[PDB]
Amino acid sequence: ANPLYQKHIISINDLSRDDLNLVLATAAKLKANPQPELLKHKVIASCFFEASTRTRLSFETSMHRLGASVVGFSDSANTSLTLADTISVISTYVDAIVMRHPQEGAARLATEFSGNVPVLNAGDGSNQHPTQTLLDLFTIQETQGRLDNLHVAMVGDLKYGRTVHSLTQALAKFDGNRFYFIAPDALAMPQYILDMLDEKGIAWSLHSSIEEVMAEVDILYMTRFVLRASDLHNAKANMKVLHPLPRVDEIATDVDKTPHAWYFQQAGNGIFARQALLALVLNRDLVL
Amino acid sequence: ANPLYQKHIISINDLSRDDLNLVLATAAKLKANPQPELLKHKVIASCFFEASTRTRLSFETSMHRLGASVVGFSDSGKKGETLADTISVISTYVDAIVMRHPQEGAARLATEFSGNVPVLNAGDGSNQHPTQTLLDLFTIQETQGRLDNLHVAMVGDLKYGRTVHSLTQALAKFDGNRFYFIAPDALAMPQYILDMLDEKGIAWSLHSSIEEVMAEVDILYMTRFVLRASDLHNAKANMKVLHPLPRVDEIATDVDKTPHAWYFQQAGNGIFARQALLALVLNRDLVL
Amino acid sequence: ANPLYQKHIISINDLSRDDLNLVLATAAKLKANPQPELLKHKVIASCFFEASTRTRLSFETSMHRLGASVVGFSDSANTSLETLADTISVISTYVDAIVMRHPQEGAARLATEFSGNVPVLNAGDGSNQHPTQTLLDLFTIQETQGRLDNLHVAMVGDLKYGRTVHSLTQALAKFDGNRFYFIAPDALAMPQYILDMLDEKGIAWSLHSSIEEVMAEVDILYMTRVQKERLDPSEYANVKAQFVLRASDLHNAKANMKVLHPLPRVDEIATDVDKTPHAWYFQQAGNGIFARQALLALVLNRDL
Ligand SMILES: [Ca+2]
Ligand SMILES: [Ca+2]
Repeated sequence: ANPLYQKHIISINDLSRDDLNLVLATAAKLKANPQPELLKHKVIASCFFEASTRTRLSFETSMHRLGASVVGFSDSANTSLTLADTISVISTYVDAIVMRHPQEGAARLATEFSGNVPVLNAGDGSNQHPTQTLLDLFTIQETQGRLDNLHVAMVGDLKYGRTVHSLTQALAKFDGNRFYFIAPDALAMPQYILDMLDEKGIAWSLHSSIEEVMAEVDILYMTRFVLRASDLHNAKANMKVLHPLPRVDEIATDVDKTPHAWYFQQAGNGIFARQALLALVLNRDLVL
Repeated sequence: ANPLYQKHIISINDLSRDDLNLVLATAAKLKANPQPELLKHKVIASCFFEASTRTRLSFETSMHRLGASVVGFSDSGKKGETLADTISVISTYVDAIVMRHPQEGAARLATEFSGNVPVLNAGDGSNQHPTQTLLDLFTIQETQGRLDNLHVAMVGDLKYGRTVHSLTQALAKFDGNRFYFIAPDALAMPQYILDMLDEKGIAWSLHSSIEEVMAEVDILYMTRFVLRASDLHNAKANMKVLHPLPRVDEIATDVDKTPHAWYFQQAGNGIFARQALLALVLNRDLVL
Repeated sequence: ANPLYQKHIISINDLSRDDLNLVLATAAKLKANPQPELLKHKVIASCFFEASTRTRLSFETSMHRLGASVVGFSDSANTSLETLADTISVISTYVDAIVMRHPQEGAARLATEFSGNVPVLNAGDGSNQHPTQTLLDLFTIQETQGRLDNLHVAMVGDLKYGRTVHSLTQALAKFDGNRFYFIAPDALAMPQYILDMLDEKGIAWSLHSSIEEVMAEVDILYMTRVQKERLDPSEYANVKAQFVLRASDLHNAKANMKVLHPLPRVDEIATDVDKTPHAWYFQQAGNGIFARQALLALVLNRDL
């Protein structure tokens, strides 16, 4: 019944504003009221071809919080592993496949072999990572009370930073958002993103420092240009500092103590996002 | 209690028809009518000393489909001395041990130290592999409606291929079967096998191509002679192509599309053959 | 009372006699009547940053025995792991409890600083603390000896690097009038600090050259493996077990005597002992399930 029922979740680009809204709403609903037996008789494959601990643990916890069983591998390194044949087989054992693969396009390729077994992409090479964007959006909505009319600053390697690409694209599905791109000249936000914004009549601008935008942003999204506690003197009371993680020198730990730090809470939201995705995909009926 | 109750399952040869048939009927029961809570209070150890991804995923899923909890390792029992001790310890924890060990003899040894805890061999070296044979037989039974009076063709490396040996051996336990061996001269089916067929009056014959017998075959069991869709033009409506997997080049993808292609379905049957053993070993009587 | 509710379990030093008792009593309870759903609906993280198969399987079985769900890693090499601090900061937002084993000493402690309201249970911290081992050892002694006071306990083997005996000894000393016998290589002797601790408490101890010399007097024979991987190069000679227990040594053993070994064992315990009534190292390992269950239950369940 639900629009996401039995669908593959490969790219954030396949999710419409409505779809995003749907997942986000579900997520909050589940966060409000758990459904420990929602996926009681399901077995889900957690196929981590390339290890990604946080994501895997997040995803598996979500499974368990819905009542599902889990089988899988956390890395291929030590396994006995065509990807195609691998998928055709696993597809005969499980109700859904969550897969993270080292090669971009893998997830998409898997959908051609899973039969009608949904494939949820948990990281495709660098490329696409739908649940990361979802939990990012969820966090913004939650903290911000909305996904429209926000001032959003993205700091770091914007050239290669794909979570930033995906999140920009997703936020751009909403209305009245204003972007600030803070990157070194050599690692700038790609034209293609800029063009897309222009296509939607979305305002964006470039900056050489966070200082420049601090006072105006609601969301400060960091990527590996360094953020220290003192940098927030003039932050907005509602401003939140996000980071898909992990971090490094990029965000000083003295930031962790500030009310702006929200990267761990952000991470904690992957549970609700993942749970929402799983529930909609595997369940016909809605999350009353 | 069923005849397999609390029994070790090391080699299919330990099994008798009353057993295979039991296992087979049970696997069919579960296939139709799942018992999600059959092994609810059991904890099973999944001990893959050497990675066997498909088998382990298959087995754990089986465990879950029955409601058992799972503990274990995917890859690693190098020495008989420490191995015995490992088994000794583990067996104070779980209800059953599912093990795959690369050193032939290892599974039998474990039984010496497991106390009252049943040991199920998931792959002993590159030799004993009871569950593989059971899943093959079940697949044949399931698709052919019987195990007797069948025309079976075995193709590939019939020399160093233990699965074929066992399958042939098992199949020989039934009546009216006729075999076709298609192997390169250097990889021919072993004389001893031939002799046992002889002992029972079972008719067999060697062929240079699949094409020559295609019209007679009920079961086409492939190992590794490239099988292609074109080869099947004259196949019997009921004919199924089987392959224990993995496959490399021996079966062309175009076959995959054909109705005869059953290696994926065969792999899926692994879930039911394995559930059936787990169930028979750990549950007194699963009323059918 | 459950003074253990939501408490971090980092060290045995942190646990009082009442605490120990509470833990052992619960274990006995659980053993008698398991509570297969006591922890249904909890998700526990099994983080073996340092692989430890037997200990890991024990802990996890315990979890399942209570109906909890488990997530985790068997070793850090098969992971993508970023600070431990950030790691715990993240995981603690998903799970109800974190069971951790780590190569560095004080790692578990540090985890407590970042876990928020999530209890951290130490399954091995460098060459430091290993609380549940000590718990299962105590439970084993108490079950077979019917008590934890006024016992004659021998500890044999690598006493220099044997943290489990250092720990077991501290715990035992929390009980009344235990008597210890230390049988170790000249070079892998029990540390001064433990000795000074015993003196302090007026607890008697003595050094021995053999197991035979104490066989007749002991209730518990606690065997250890040489900590090969911790041995200094001026200690390389001490690699081979200096003391081997063989079945023939049991001839004058007290009837109630039990041979324990935290495992795994190298040469120190010959196989012929395994079939004697004195061999109790496998039973001991089995009791790891009850003790681990007990600790989880207390930490995660308000009421006993
Ligand atoms: Ca709006
Ligand atoms: Ca705290």
